[PDB]
Amino acid sequence: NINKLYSDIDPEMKMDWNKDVSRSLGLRSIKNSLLGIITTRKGSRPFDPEFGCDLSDQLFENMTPLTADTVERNIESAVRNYEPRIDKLAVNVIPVYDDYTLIVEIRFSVIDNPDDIEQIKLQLAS
Amino acid sequence: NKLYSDIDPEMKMDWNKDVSRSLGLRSIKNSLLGIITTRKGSRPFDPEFGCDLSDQLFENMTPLTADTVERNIESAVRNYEPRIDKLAVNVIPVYDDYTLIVEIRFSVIDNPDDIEQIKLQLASS
Repeated sequence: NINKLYSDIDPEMKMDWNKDVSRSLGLRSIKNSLLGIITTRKGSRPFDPEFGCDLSDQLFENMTPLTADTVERNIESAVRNYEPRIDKLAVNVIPVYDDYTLIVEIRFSVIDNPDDIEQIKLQLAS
Repeated sequence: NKLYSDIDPEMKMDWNKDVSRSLGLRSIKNSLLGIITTRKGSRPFDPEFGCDLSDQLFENMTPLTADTVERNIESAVRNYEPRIDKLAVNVIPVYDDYTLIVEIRFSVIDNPDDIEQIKLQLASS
């Protein structure tokens, strides 16, 4: 019926088959959370008018060498406010003037594994 | 005047933990809304992200739609919000509007006793 498993004595032979699954699920949910934070217009969500980022169309139509830094601070504060699972955080915005776009490069670490640097890279328009 | 209660480990208090828990709950509810209102397959970096809530789903609404949507939402939440412990999704159809009442009761991993909830209306595009 069943071949019995000798688990009466089992110290260092302990296995955890959920480590990589729960860690990689955590990372996936964090990246999707980041995308939702960045792509939601701040003030558009009535249950939380503070949620999201301020990325108006004038910010893309009138691009200056300060746009990158202001968008960097905006995104950084939004992520600190709405994704507490991120430990180390660094946002770099590249203004692509010829097509009026912004490259958002987010390098971060997860609270559980603050050593590994994960990264996402998006391109925003209007 | 001496308030040395923090000296004993049993009498140790941190009055900022409830604040951090509140901020975490707000971020969880916002993540939930993101998951519920994103069409599954529409996100290129993760085609598994979101829910199956289509114009066909809202237009061809039957008394089985509720259970279908409850299961779909439960699966999306289990797959994309691991901070949620206990989870119950109750969907009530509004046929004359082609809309859905979605109630989500859940607990947070850090303290699984307290039951939180959101309640939202969903419609087609």
